[PDB]
Amino acid sequence: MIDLYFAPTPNGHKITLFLEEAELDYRLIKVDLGKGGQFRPEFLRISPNNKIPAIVDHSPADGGEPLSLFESGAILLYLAEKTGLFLSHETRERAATLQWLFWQVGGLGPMLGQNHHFNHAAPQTIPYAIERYQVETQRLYHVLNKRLENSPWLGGENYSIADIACWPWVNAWTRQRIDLAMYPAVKNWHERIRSRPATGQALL
Amino acid sequence: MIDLYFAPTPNGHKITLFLEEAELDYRLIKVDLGKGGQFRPEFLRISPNNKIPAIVDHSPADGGEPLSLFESGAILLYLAEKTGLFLSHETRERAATLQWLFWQVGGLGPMLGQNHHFNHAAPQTIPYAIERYQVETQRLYHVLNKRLENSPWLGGENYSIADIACWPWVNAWTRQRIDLAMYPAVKNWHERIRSRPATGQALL
Ligand SMILES: N[C@@H](CCC(=O)N[C@@H](CSSC[C@H](NC(=O)CC[C@H](N)C(=O)O)C(=O)NCC(=O)O)C(=O)NCC(=O)O)C(=O)O
Ligand SMILES: N[C@@H](CCC(=O)N[C@@H](CSSC[C@H](NC(=O)CC[C@H](N)C(=O)O)C(=O)NCC(=O)O)C(=O)NCC(=O)O)C(=O)O
Repeated sequence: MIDLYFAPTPNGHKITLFLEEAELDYRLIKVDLGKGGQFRPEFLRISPNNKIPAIVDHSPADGGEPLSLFESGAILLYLAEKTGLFLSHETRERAATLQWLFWQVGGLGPMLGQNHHFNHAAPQTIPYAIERYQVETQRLYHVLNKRLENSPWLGGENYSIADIACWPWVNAWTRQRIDLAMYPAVKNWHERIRSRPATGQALL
Repeated sequence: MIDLYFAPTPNGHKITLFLEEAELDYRLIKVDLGKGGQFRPEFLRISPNNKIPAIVDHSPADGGEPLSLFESGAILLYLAEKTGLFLSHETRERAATLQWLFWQVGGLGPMLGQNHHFNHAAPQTIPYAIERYQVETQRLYHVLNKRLENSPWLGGENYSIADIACWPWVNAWTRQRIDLAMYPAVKNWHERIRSRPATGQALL
């Protein structure tokens, strides 16, 4: 049993995707981010960076006490290692997978997040910053599409944690002033993953 | 032999640190970022996201053709896996290490980078954005210090790729309008890693 500390967000949805895909037992423990749930001391012990997602794995493979982890990327990696699923053990495909996973974590998510912030959250309008993060979103979707033109999935021939990590951010394209049709390979990969049974399950 | 595609930056320095620490043969292939080196087509084949660092590993453990990787985090992980060094194989320490590695890649580096951008690069002064990234830098150094108060290294008792990934960003504190003395645990960890022989070697 995995407890997932969760708010309905792209980053939270990365973990429900994986959990449904891997067929792992879990429950959702809602964290209320508008009401400062993420600063509750006993959450900060689970997740010191004050963010969701975080998990508590009640059955760690060493059979010890529960294990807490934060950071969507490290949760996906830890769960891919634990299950043997959605991350290859072959050196080249594994490396390519990890590369795009770190790419999503360092680039896609931080930059689209700044985009969501300046366009849908900031008190006052900051044209330099809106332009700066809009151009970067486009570059990021161009990088994403470039790869998906050459490979069916980001790591090679198999669906992996790299695709799982990006999908919920692409799925918020409507909030990013992105026309998904400008990136046909992204558009197809997006619909392909939308129609996977586990994604369906996570979206209920 | 590892070729490292490199510019003198925090992100580039993560890889020289590791390489010196692991005692791996490598050469530096300078990429000129002010002159658009990162858009040269044969670099973009190595590193499609148009960034350094990237490596070409000429002796991959499978004995195949050279293997290219981009993203500092995936390079460190790939090299830690390949060498068996600076990332634990014990489940809990490994997970804690990876957590802080992803934390650096998703938070520390993107946010300090935005900080360096608005304070030392942007054409015009954007007070909302300068304030936004300055507060976030402080929060990030507070998270970093909080951890280093409770553990000697970010992953547990051993120096690891989590520390290697953060160190060059902390080492640019003078560019961030950060008083390192406000974060004593960070200050000590910083000097401790400055004085390691391999860091010394990488700084020549
Ligand atoms: N690197 C972490 C990021 C986790 C994260 O961003 N969590 C958010 C909710 S996801 S929803 C997306 C999230 N935005 C936000 O959290 C909005 C509030 C924020 N402080 C702001 O002003 O931008 C974002 O932009 N993320 C960028 C990224 O994924 O790298 C959170 O718990 N926030 C609590 C808080 O901020 O107090 C991961 O992958 O787990
Ligand atoms: N996530 C990647 C980031 C790699 C990266 O940022 N590389 C930089 C040089 S490191 S030096 C630090 C880097 N800044 C820059 O590259 C400055 C130029 C930039 N386009 C801007 O306007 O901010 C930065 O802020 N990084 C944030 C982070 O680490 O997440 C690069 O090659 N830039 C070429 C280009 O931009 O065309 C990784 O970990 O490898």
